[PDB]
Amino acid sequence: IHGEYAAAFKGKAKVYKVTPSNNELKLSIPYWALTCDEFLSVAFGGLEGSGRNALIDKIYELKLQTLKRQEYEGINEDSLTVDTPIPFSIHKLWFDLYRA
Amino acid sequence: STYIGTVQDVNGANIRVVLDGQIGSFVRIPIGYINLFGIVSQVGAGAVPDKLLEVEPYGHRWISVQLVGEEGIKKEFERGVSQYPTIGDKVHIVTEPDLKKIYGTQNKKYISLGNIASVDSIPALVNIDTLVTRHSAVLGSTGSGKSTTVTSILQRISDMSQFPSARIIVFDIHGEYAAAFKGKAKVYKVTPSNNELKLSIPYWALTCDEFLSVAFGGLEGSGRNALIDKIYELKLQTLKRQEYEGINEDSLTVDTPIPFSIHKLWFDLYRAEISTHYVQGSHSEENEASLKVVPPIYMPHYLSNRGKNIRKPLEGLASLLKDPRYEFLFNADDWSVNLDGKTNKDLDALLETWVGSEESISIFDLSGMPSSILDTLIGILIRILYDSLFWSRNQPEGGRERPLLVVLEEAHTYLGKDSRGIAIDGVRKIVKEGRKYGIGMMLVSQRPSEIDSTILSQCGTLFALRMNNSSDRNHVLGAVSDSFEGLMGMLPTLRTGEAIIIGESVRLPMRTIISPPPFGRRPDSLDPDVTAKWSNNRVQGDYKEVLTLWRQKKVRSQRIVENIKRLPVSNILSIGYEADSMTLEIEFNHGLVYQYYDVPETLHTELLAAESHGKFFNSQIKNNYRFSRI
Ligand SMILES: Nc1ncnc2c1ncn2[C@@H]1O[C@H](COP(=O)(O)OP(=O)(O)OP(O)(O)=S)[C@@H](O)[C@H]1O
Repeated sequence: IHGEYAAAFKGKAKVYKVTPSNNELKLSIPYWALTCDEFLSVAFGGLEGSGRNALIDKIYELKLQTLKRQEYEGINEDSLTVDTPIPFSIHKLWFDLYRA
Repeated sequence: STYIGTVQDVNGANIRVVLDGQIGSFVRIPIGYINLFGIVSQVGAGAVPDKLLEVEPYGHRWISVQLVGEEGIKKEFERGVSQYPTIGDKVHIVTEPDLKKIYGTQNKKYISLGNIASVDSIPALVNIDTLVTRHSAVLGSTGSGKSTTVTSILQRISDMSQFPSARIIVFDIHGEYAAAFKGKAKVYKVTPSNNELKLSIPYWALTCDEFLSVAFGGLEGSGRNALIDKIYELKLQTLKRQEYEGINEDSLTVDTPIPFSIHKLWFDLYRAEISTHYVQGSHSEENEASLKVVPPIYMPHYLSNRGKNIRKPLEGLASLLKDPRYEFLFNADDWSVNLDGKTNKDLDALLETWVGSEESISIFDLSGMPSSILDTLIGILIRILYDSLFWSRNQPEGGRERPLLVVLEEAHTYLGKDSRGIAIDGVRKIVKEGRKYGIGMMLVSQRPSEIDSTILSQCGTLFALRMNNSSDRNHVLGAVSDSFEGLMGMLPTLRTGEAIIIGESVRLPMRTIISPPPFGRRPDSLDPDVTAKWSNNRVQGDYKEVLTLWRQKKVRSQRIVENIKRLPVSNILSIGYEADSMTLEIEFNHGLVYQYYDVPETLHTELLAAESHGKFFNSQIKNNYRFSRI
């Protein structure tokens, strides 16, 4: 967490971080690679009422819309649960829900 | 004639002797006709009396006599002494005949398990009825005998010639005991194998509380009562449709095991929570606008008025029915409950499989079990058996005419002084009341300090292996019914394997070396070997599959071969091969079966003619082809 090991391994490590460098890649944690409970906690800081209830309905819709629109082997409309890491657009979620 | 010293000053109990022998060794003191044996744990260095030391602080040749028992009139050796040693008595070393007779017995009830340290020729006899009635436990350091001793006990006690109708059960979390009993024991696991059944616990074999304590986390609202209400009609509805003997509507209790389909409840319960209502205020299901879980879509919101704030558990429960890790519970293959609630069988077969099998041992390896709900399940397994034997004590298959012996692995994580689970309450109940129902108890744990103080004390006999930490020793040393200052000062230095047996299951507490079981019959756990599995050179892994398995929640690839035959031959046992798909099947010891893919059969012929198995297989197959082990 202090980022004090990258100096030890000159060319034996693959150091990831926030600020990209000449040869050190940038740590990337795809936001759609998260389970439903964790995603709500990281972004919204914790919803309890209808908002927590409503968002999941929106997440379910989008991950359904992507599946009908693209092929993922094995997953169907019955085998799909909200925490299957299938990509969806956060921008569409915020924009549509907020615009409406 | 190793004369050491003779008594010269008797002051009631703290005798004194003037002089002219292992620590845990008895002593011989003949008095006229009766021989006195006991543990003189104080001799020499610590035995020198502080009072007289000022005269000669340079020697330690004093012994204080306080016996354990006396030899009868040519009959036997029994605890207590009718007289105490006096002036003129001389102490010798005990002899082999004395050891034979002191530990010897004419009673067939006892059983020989281990051997004494002095001369292994002596067999260590231990009661079997006390062992199964007065309860017991095994303690020791993580590097001590522990699991190697318990297997020896169960293997000796489970001998068919002497006990053709033994009946015991074992709980293992690492699955480390199956290998010791290759084909002598019924071993059930979650991930089934070729010769292993499914360790299945029908969820409807639970009381309302236990069921509410696994799939809901302890709902504490008005909605909680509704589930108890909701299950009641479902369990009531099944009673009307299918007739069961002995129970009617009047005496129905929500905690009685009557079959019900958990599928129906959620589909009915959740559906009534969200749905469009054609007529405002109409809660009937006919105003809304089954084989598969897929719920039909509905128009946007009115909302059904028959619902509550249990929306989160409902969506929480549905998830628990999806993942295959719980398939042992909610999708019991034969005990799968249909839509109408009628199952294929009843629990009698389940009990028959668990305990009614002709084999003595029953093993439930829980390694693959999720660790979050392990404790809850343990309480479930103890509870069900008791009510099976408590209501069948008079019947000829109960615990009175066929006593049980439940064995628990690493109990100390479930007998916490402040534990609030179901295992401790279930275990405590057996200890208090299982006595007269023929239900024993053996506990295994590497850290008794966490075990509840009350629960540990009532244990009959304790097998005390080596203990290093000073916290556990004192805790055990305080819960010993018949303990000796000569035998318990040695606990933290016992060599591996050997244990100490103390309690009411033996005439005397003795330090025995439990006999190791035959090689090839030992408790083994097949954990990955990093040193061997990292030493091999790199391979271009194909991570595209690792994602599909993770997404699909499966563990088997689509590229597996099932109907390939095998023929018997480092220690290669069996091998297959197929030119149709160039798939090679290989089998080694311990049931390990790989399948190396994309392999020409030219090597197959070479391997058969190589006649150099073990040293030649690794030459061109170990790290040269893609394999998906099975
Ligand atoms: N009678 C014995 N003679 C020689 N070695 C023994 C004997 N008993 C045990 N051992 C050795 O010491 C090891 C102790 O480890 P285990 O037998 O696996 O027991 P444990 O690990 O303490 O208990 P768990 O339930 O597996 S954590 C054994 O694997 C043996 O190598």
